[PDB]
Amino acid sequence: ITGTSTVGVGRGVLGDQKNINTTYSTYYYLQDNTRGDGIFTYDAKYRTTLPGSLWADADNQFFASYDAPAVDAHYYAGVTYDYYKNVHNRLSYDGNNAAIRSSVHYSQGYNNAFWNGSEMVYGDGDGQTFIPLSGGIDVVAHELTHAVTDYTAGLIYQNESGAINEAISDIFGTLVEFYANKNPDWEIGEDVYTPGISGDSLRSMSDPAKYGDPDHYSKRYTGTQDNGGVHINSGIINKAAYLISQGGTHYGVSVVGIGRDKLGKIFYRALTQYLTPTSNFSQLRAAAVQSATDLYGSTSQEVASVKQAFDAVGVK
Ligand SMILES: [Ca+2]
Ligand SMILES: [Ca+2]
Ligand SMILES: [Ca+2]
Ligand SMILES: [Cl-]
Ligand SMILES: [Cl-]
Ligand SMILES: [Cl-]
Ligand SMILES: [Cl-]
Ligand SMILES: [Cl-]
Ligand SMILES: [Cl-]
Ligand SMILES: [Cl-]
Ligand SMILES: [Cl-]
Ligand SMILES: [Zn+2]
Repeated sequence: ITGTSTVGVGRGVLGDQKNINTTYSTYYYLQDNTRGDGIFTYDAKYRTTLPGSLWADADNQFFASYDAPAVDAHYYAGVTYDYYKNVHNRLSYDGNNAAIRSSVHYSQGYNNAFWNGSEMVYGDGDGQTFIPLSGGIDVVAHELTHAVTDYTAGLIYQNESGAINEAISDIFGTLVEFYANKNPDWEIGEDVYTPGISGDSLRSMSDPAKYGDPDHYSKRYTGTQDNGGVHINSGIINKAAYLISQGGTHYGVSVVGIGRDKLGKIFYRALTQYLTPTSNFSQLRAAAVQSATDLYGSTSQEVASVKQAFDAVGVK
């Protein structure tokens, strides 16, 4: 909507207060004009029609329970936009400042979130498995990263290419979480998963096998569930990424960590310059070796650690 740029205040799903960029024209809208062509957050109103209504508010204060998921979808989209722009000089998902749209209150008791090819969509959870899924900066960033992958590598959502697609989303979800720096970790979805159980999460990057995901190529899933296991076999790549950043010895193979920034640079470069729609894990390893060679040189520690991390997870 055409209007003037304002600044509202609200509370997110985890009860924290934050400022949101809004747009005023009779009502105050969840339209952030300060980032690219805009960040727009919508109310799906417990239905499944998308995007639903551009979120409107009478007074620019967003402290109602109903408001909280919209607040976090809006705010965390902004944080993720800032990560891509400040850290990787990428302007929105398409690199040309595309508008970023999100819908909250999607369906009733919907325990999930997704990128639908055009926008982010967030369930409220049923209240036991999940609370509103936009509550998780790692979740928001995971979903927006699917948009980045769409416009870049274009990794097909099935089998190895699909597990790469997933891992990139978990990788950058986590690196966004670290960038925002509120109790960040190498787990996925902890802020919104199982409110009655502490310390669990949906997936683990540091130890995928904690939730039954493989941490070695030998353990890859080859059935048909989950599009050939895209959220399962992502464990192999997430563990490689974790190793590259943090270091560690995994089935006897020792990896010297090179830190998060370098992880991010290497996988961003691979994503945007070397991966293709049909890339497999072996192709990821080479892309990641080339990206590191490009950035740090053939004989660098960074290249050596990329290779160690892929050896450790059984990917040659
Ligand atoms: Ca209000
Ligand atoms: Ca996390
Ligand atoms: Ca929990
Ligand atoms: Cl919050
Ligand atoms: Cl997903
Ligand atoms: Cl934050
Ligand atoms: Cl398990
Ligand atoms: Cl399934
Ligand atoms: Cl650390
Ligand atoms: Cl770092
Ligand atoms: Cl190699
Ligand atoms: Zn995903």
